[PDB]
Amino acid sequence: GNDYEDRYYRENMYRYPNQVYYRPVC
Repeated sequence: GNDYEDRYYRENMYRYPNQVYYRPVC
């Protein structure tokens, strides 16, 4: 719907190989 939710989520790439999260995020 909204490009913020859309981009919110498209940000799921941050959910992907998150630059350190090695995925766990901690």
